[PDB]
Amino acid sequence: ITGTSTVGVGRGVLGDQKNINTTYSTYYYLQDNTRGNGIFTYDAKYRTTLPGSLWADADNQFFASYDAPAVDAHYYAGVTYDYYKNVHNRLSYDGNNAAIRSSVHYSQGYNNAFWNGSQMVYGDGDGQTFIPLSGGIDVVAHELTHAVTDYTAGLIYQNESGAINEAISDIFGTLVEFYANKNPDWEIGEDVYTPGISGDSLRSMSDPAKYGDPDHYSKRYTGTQDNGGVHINSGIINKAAYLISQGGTHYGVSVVGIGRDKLGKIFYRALTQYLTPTSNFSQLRAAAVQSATDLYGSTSQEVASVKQAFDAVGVK
Ligand SMILES: [Ca+2]
Ligand SMILES: [Ca+2]
Ligand SMILES: [Ca+2]
Ligand SMILES: [Ca+2]
Ligand SMILES: [Zn+2]
Repeated sequence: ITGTSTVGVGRGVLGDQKNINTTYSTYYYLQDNTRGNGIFTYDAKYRTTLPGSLWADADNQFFASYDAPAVDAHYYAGVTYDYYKNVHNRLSYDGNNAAIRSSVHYSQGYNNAFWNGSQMVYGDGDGQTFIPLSGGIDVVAHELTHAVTDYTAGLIYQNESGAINEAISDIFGTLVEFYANKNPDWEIGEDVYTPGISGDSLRSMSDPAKYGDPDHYSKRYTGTQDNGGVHINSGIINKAAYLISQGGTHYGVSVVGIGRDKLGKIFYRALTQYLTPTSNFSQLRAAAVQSATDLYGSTSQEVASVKQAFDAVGVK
């Protein structure tokens, strides 16, 4: 909407106060004009028709319980935009400052979030498995990263390419979480998963097997559930990424860690220059090795560590 840029204040899903960029024209709308061609947050009003209505508020204060998922979807989309721009020189998901749209309060008791081809969509959860999913910065960045993938490598959402697609979203979700630097970790969704259980998460990158996800290619799922296991086999790539960054010895194979920033550079380059819609795990290894070679040189520690990490998870 046409209006003037304003700054509202509210509380997110976890009860934390934050400022949000809004737009005033009769109402205050969740429309942030400070980033690209805008970040827009919508109310789906417990229904499934998308996007719903652009979020309107009378007073620019967002402290109602109903407001909390919108506050976080809007704010964390901004953080994710900043990460891609500041760290990777990428302007929004398409590289040309496409408007970023999110809807919250999608459906009833909805234990998921997704990119629908055009926008992000967040359930409120059922209060048992999830609380509103936009409360997790890693979740928001995971979803926006699906848009980045779709505009770049275009990894098909099934089997190995789909597991890479998933891992890319978990990797960048985590890197954005570290970028914001509030309780960062290598777990996925911990802030919004199972409010009645402390210390758990939906997935772990550092130890995927703690939730039954494979941490080695020999343990990959080959059935048809979950689009051929895209949220399961992602553990193999998540583990490799964790090892590249943090190091470790895994099934007897030692990896020298090179840190988060270099992990991000290597995987961003692989995603945007080398991966294709049909890339499999072996092709990801080759793309990561080539990316590290481009950035750091063939004889570099970074290249050696990429090879060690893929060796450790059984991907040649
Ligand atoms: Ca208000
Ligand atoms: Ca965390
Ligand atoms: Ca996390
Ligand atoms: Ca929990
Ligand atoms: Zn995903």
